[PDB]
Amino acid sequence: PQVADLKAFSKHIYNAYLKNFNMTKKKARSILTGKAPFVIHDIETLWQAEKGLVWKQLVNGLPPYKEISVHVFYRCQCTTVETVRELTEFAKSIPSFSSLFLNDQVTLLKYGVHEAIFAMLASIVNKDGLLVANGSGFVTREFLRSLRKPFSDIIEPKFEFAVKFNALELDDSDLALFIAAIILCGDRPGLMNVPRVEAIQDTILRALEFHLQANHPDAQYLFPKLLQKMADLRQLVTEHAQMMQRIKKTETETSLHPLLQEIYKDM
Ligand SMILES: O=C(O)CCCCCOc1ccccc1CN(C(=O)c1ccc(-c2ccccc2)cc1)C1CC1
Ligand SMILES: CCCCCCCO[C@@H]1O[C@H](CO)[C@@H](O)[C@H](O)[C@H]1O
Ligand SMILES: CCCCCCCO[C@@H]1O[C@H](CO)[C@@H](O)[C@H](O)[C@H]1O
Repeated sequence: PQVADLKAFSKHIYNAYLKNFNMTKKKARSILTGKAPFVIHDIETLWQAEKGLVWKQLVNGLPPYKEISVHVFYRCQCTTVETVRELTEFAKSIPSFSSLFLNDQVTLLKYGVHEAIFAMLASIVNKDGLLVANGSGFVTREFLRSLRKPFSDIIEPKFEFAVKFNALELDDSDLALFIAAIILCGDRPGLMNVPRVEAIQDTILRALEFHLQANHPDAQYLFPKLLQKMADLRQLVTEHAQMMQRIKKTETETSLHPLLQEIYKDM
């Protein structure tokens, strides 16, 4: 009965995921393996791509131009905000989330979206770079390394996490549950109805446990491995937030999007 009810639960969350995210891991890995994106690996190809690739965010809508490293940061920032939007619609497509009072919904999103973003980011990452512009471009890890501090520093740790997370070989059906577990997290500060969020979280984690038994029958220790990845993401986001505070302090000409400011306001 428990195993049965949780199967239906997991399907409803997978459907919310397919409905709301712009790219699946299945799509992204098929592009990344060739089963072609324009490669951005230096200033000239960055320029050609801004001339020749279709970006969700028209380049004129980015903040005013400053320099190459900041331009790259602005595109990272636009994508981050776009993914907050998708995560919000994903969360709202989950009935037990939509039943929480709107203020707790905000609290969960505030402290959860970056963790979820960096987990999902892995889907479009390999050891050599990552997909951009809805898969029509590929930016190399080496080029991102070449940007000036503090912008190269805030990027490289995400690759390190991603290459390790991708070795677990989750598919989209696993990720939908994993992400749901990250957002529906009863530990976040200032939650109003904690026992309710704890109850939902535990349901998701039991559903995820059974899902991996069925979907990855020969993978050992995969559930506890993923719990530890949830702990790892928390530390990745702590470090991210600290790097953002230094960018705010030392790079005063760099615009920071007000929604992300609201997230960092008191972490
Ligand atoms: O959190 C904030 O306050 C926003 C600030 C985040 C800053 C750190 O963003 C990073 C870091 C590591 C890996 C990926 C991202 C950003 N990102 C992206 O999808 C992304 C988008 C565009 C590019 C790009 C690079 C060169 C040329 C053209 C485009 C690269 C990456 C994932 C959403 C998270
Ligand atoms: C059900 C809709 C009506 C909700 C009204 C309650 C709003 O409370 C506010 O929730 C915010 C988190 O979202 C906190 O940042 C604020 O400190 C808090 O004051
Ligand atoms: C769009 C979903 C993600 C939203 C993330 C941003 C949340 O910001 C918070 O909004 C609250 C009022 O709602 C304020 O009380 C807090 O001061 C502020 O930190």
